[PDB]
Amino acid sequence: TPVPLPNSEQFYLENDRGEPYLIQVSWPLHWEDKQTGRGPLPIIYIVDGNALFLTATEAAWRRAAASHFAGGGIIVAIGYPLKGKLYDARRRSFDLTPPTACAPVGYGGADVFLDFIENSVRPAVQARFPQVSLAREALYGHSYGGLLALHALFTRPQSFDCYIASSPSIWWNSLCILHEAKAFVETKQSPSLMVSWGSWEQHPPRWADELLDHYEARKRTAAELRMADNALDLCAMLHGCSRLHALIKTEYEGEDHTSVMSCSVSRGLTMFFEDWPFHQS
Amino acid sequence: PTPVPLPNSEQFYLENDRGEPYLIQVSWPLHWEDKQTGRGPLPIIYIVDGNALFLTATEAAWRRAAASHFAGGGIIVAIGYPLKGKLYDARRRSFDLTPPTACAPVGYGGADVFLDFIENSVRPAVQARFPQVSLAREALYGHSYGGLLALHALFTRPQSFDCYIASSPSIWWNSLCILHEAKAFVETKQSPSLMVSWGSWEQHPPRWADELLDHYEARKRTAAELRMADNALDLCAMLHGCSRLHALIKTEYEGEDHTSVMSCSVSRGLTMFFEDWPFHQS
Repeated sequence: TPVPLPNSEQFYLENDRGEPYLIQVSWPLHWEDKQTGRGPLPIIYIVDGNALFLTATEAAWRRAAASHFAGGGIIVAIGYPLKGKLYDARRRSFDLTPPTACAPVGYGGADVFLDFIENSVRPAVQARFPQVSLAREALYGHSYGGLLALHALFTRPQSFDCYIASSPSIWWNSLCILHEAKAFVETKQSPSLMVSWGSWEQHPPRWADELLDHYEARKRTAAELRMADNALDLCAMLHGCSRLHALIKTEYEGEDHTSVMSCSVSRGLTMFFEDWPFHQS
Repeated sequence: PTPVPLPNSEQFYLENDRGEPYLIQVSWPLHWEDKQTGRGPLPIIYIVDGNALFLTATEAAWRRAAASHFAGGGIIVAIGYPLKGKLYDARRRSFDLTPPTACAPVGYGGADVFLDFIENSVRPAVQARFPQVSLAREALYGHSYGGLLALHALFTRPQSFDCYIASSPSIWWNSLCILHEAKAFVETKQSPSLMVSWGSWEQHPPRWADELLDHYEARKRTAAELRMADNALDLCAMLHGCSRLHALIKTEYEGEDHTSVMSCSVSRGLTMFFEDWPFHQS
């Protein structure tokens, strides 16, 4: 017998270009149905939805037993029609990267995707919960998704209340995203930003029985991606900025680029659902 | 809109030697066409309070497919209860996860019944669903009372599993009665491994925004009584250097509370068991 998923649903939406998206939604587990939810609730939108929906859903459900639980929120995972894999490399390359003059073909569709989230996904989800009003909205993404979250903050800060950038791919075009950050701070209720990374991303330890050639290759890749220091450079630029209410930065000790996803999505939704508004930075 | 399916997974029901029902949820690597793709040795992790952790363990295992240290993954087995609208069965787990003692209240002390169920019913049942798969090694994961179960299994039946993963173990329970078993374990004469973890906010919780001082002091008092970090550190100290334990990995997760640490500990537990085995001698 297959495993049923309670208090959740999925449906397909097409963007204005006719490209399909899998929208997966879940809500607090104790609810008899969607209509039992009344009043203001927070909502989190998670890009690369197929990779993270289940963990976000279940982590949110685990909060019901926690002392600091406030009522929870709605999880929305924005993904792709997939079988046997968690990512759509072609689709996400366009959807999650900002437009640049030097970007290769199939990149630079972040604003098209952000428009799709605001104009199609958000109303579609709102229509599933007519009694519920949206108290606040968070955008979560990891890697290229984290780059998207930062791009959204710097170019359309009013779009979401909270931006959660897990291990953001600042390396993809550091000149681009850091120029956008510089333009953001130098320009005249502010949103909040959570930035995180794993401590093994830039400084990976050697595995047991790992050959030296293989390890030096991993170390060189890690140095080029520069995950921790690019994130710290960005957070330094944003320090003392009036256009940001709070900036929370977190290095997860002992986590790599993949493993940190469990930590960051769980803490991201938990803090957004239970610790809002954040303390002023 | 439709219900959300879970691919490369299944569930079935088994009952213990007392006729009590259990929900067994199983998942396998996402790229597999189905269960028959797997051949040769695979690691397997058994997760108690299965309803609360199956999806996170499943998806975290699937996320490893993109990681550099991926080595084919393994099988996730969540051992839970027939439940609707909640993740825990407080009454059932109170019996199943606590060890027998003379002064334990009614409804506690059924850990050995449950461990027998896992070894004699769950393990063969899972082995039957993957006939071509050899079980290379087996881990037992549990959180809170589940962590107490994992420690009890190590101390009284160390041969049962290769790895024991005790997430925020309730060592405090019944006047620290697990410490008698730990003492008996070290003093008597391939050794298994132990992973112990806890969140840094468990014993030392920070104050919430808009929380009254009286409410916060009550939380600090409860935290001081449970003594999560120091009881775990006290236990690890007596176990370190023991000949009957191959490795002892201890982890304090900074900024995690008793609930939030579950995401971290289950994810790291399965990942290390699947990818970093054998552990270094500790």
